[PDB]
Amino acid sequence: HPPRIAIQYCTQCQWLLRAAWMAQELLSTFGADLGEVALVPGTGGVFRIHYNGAPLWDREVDGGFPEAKVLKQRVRDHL
Amino acid sequence: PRIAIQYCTQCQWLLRAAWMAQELLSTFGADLGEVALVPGTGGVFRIHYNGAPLWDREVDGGFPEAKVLKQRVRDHL
Amino acid sequence: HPPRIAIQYCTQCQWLLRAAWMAQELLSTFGADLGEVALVPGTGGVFRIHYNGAPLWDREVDGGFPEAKVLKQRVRDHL
Amino acid sequence: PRIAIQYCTQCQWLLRAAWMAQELLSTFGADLGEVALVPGTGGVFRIHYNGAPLWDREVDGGFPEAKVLKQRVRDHL
Repeated sequence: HPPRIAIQYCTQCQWLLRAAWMAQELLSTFGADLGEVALVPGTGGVFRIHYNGAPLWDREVDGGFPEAKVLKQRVRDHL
Repeated sequence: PRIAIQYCTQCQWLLRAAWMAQELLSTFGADLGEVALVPGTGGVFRIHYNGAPLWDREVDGGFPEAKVLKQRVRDHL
Repeated sequence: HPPRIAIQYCTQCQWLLRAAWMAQELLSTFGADLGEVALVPGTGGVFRIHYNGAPLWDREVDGGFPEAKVLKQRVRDHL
Repeated sequence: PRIAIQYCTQCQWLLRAAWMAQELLSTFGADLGEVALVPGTGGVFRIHYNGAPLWDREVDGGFPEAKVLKQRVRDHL
């Protein structure tokens, strides 16, 4: 089963742009190796990325937002 | 409510797929559960609303205008 | 001199997303054959695309917005 | 006010360049004259504000955070 990557972002914070950018960085790099990348509207200060439910990134844990380079490496780890 | 956009990967339709995804999320925001970008094969470009068909290059022909896409989604909320 | 493509869009209409999408479609297709693609904030109902100042597209003339396929062909005409 | 973002074409940095462009235009809107996406060569990623340097991978190191980019632009308005 190809992996489902989910990017949950705070809607009111206007983090849609950065979420959509990262989604494209992953899909342009991994292409069909990924089942999909979902952009999921979320609440206050939220910004999390999961790989089949497994934690990949969370602003609350890693702090701030992921650099494209790091995000790609972390997904590579799981893929 | 899950919106899914399946696009032909080799056709480099990711760009237009992610554009549409943002047009929907920026417009409907949290009224949408999510918008999934789903890599696909040759000439594919489909959009589903909870599994229901909203757009298909083969049926509707071509690609949707942001205005049309928004209206169809709005019609299903 | 590489060509300057300018995309002027109505700011309050929220047409930035479509302008930025088209800019990427052109730069991903023509790459360095283009000097640049500028996103230019504009006023009410405006959406125009120029190629070195020359008209390429204008909502007021062509009506509506350009399909990626058409925009690419029109730029190809000039390039 | 002209903001220019020059990026390495072959590095496929167009995506991050266009992302930043939108972050600036969606934030500052008409206060900006324009944001130009300028194809470049090997490892280049520079951002100028009317010719003045705002960012350079070689100087600042890496790529800017949306928050940092917005602050520097804000500082020059």
